[PDB]
Amino acid sequence: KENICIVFGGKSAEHEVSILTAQNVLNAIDKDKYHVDIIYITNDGDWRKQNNITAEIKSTDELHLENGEALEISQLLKESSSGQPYDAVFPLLHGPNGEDGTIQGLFEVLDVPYVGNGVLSAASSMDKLVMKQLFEHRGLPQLPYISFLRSEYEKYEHNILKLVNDKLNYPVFVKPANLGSSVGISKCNNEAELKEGIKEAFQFDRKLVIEQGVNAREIEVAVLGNDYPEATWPGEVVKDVAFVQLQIPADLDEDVQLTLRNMALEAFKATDCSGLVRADFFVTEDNQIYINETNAMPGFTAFSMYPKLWENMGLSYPELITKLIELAKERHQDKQKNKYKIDRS
Amino acid sequence: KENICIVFGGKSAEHEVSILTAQNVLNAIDKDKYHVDIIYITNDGDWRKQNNITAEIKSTDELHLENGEALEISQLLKESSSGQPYDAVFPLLHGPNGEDGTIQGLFEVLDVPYVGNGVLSAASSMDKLVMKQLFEHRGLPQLPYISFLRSEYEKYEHNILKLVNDKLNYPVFVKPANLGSSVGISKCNNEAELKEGIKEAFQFDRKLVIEQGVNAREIEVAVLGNDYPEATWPGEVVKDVAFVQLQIPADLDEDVQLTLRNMALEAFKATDCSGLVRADFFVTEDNQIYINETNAMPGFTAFSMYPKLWENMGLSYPELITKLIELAKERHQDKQKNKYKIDRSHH
Ligand SMILES: Nc1ncnc2c1ncn2[C@@H]1O[C@H](COP(=O)(O)OP(=O)(O)O)[C@@H](O)[C@H]1O
Ligand SMILES: Nc1ncnc2c1ncn2[C@@H]1O[C@H](COP(=O)(O)OP(=O)(O)O)[C@@H](O)[C@H]1O
Ligand SMILES: [Mg+2]
Repeated sequence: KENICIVFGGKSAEHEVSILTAQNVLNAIDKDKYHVDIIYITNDGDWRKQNNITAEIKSTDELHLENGEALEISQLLKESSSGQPYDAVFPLLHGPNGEDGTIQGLFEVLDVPYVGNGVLSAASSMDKLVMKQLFEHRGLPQLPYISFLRSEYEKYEHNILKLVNDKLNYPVFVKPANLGSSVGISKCNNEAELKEGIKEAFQFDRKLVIEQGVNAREIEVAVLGNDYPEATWPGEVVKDVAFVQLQIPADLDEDVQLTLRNMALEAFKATDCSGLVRADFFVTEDNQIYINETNAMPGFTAFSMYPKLWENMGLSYPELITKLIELAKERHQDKQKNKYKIDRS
Repeated sequence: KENICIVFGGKSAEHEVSILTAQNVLNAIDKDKYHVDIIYITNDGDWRKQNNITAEIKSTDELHLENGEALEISQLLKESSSGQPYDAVFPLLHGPNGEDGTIQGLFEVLDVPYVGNGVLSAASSMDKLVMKQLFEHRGLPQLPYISFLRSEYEKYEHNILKLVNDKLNYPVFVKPANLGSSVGISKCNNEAELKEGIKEAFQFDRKLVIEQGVNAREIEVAVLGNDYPEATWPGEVVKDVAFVQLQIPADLDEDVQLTLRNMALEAFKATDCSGLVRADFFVTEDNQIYINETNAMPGFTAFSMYPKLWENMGLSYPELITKLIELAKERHQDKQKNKYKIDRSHH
């Protein structure tokens, strides 16, 4: 029997999705094969541990949450309540406080084997600009964009707006580079607008992307692997306007589907991901494809896109979960073979 | 008065150099400005805290702590000897177990303010391939190079070897992407030597970079700041054979030295550094410039290049230290000041 720990919660108000996912994930683990502990991270940033989940979880009362063992962050986060080192820890708490990448650093320092993206790829995909430079270098098509720091806008305001207006068709989107799923995003149909959208954006962040806008369907691909990743067929959110229901496989040409699969595999490598990523694309009417973002820790509930896409290929939710754990162990072991092989030269 | 923590050691090859640097920093720090605590981390993850340093440490063996404050990592970083949170934690230690950016991660999670680069920047400057992609997008000159993963190498050996000849000129250097200033590196004068190098490196790493060897000088620039960084004049690492000794300022003509100062500033932004970076360049006898690498946590001894290049601009070692601490404060306060603003607006 193996030992697992699910870390969840977080400082965010994406807190409650984090609890739901924890629930789904716990109930899809075969307790006859896995010893599971969980750690909950409060809004205020405290860590609470509950030991040895063995029953099914029918609701949130059954989670102790804030009233677990007040846990000091320590060597012990490596130790399971069976008495044994954790074979894998599963962080289900999106892009924490500071940034994604941070908690993965905590685990690396503590030498705890964890599921998913490591530091570079989790950090790089929380940063919209770096992410875009890596996809460009990998050759992936993307909408036209411009970026700059606050300090650069403070002394080249005329130049920057000329650049926008010259290489970019309104409407454009202003996006803070370092926040996910959030604030400072504004549609700008003209320079007056643009100018205040940037002003708006810079109350929250030091770094912006300005992006040319399109009408597209949003299409998504799940990938799973370490060195030999595999990609799903794509799926989409079922709608008639780009201005919850899901279509898997997405309604698209056979070839557009292959292309998107391959792009997703290339996007995975561009960021040097481990475990998983979800690659999200914009696909226009005449099938022009643009990569929008990769997502290092995507929605992972029972009905989340990322799980449903693997269901399309006969990998059920529990098997997905087991597979992510084996990929976590594989990865931790190759690191230790290298950390050792290194030290002996 | 302000509360500071020096955290030094590691599990690393450079463990003693980390101790040496701790002594350097502890002695230049004005104990009439800062209360100072120290966290020793041995090559066993045996974190040890010692409070309130107010003495001018003579040997580097004083820094081999026999014991820590009993508490766990979390208690040791969230409170200073004085009881309030730290103004600034100064990591003088690489960050072992999957290398740099990790200990920063730790500090972010405990919400502790710290000196030097962030997660993304410390991680990027350790991945030579990602670093190189950011320098390229930014417009900086680089030596011809080819990168690939182990799996690409097992699928397509031939075609890559072909490319190496089609693009590079021997001798080439084979470099692992993710190991630090470490082995697995090699010059390779021919395809048989390249073949072995691929092999040697793949034992330590799953991703490599092959780069055109050059003949050039080793020329380094020191950068300091957050959003409004400044760069020093260059210095040269002086050696009759590349396979210690500094000339500050470097014997280079003026526009060249002007070009490198600005190139350092661009390198700092390509990787989105904070606090400091040391930009390393290759300059040919023909005054041809290529950036080799940036270094997020350069040597920081009293004799090291980075500190010395600041000395040349009139910023002494104690001031330099005081300045990295203030930068670490501004950057923490800035983050937190954005956090509250984000929380505030409810559309
Ligand atoms: N260039 C664009 N064209 C059309 N819609 C966009 C564009 N950029 C962003 N959006 C819309 O805003 C949403 C958020 O942008 P995205 O880049 O996905 O950032 P995040 O999802 O990290 O907040 C997207 O789902 C998309 O519909
Ligand atoms: N392409 C090259 N041509 C000539 N010399 C090189 C080349 N690449 C590396 N070297 C030498 O090897 C040394 C170490 O490698 P470097 O690229 O600086 O990374 P690191 O210090 O992380 O090992 C350098 O000090 C440099 O002088
Ligand atoms: Mg070097």
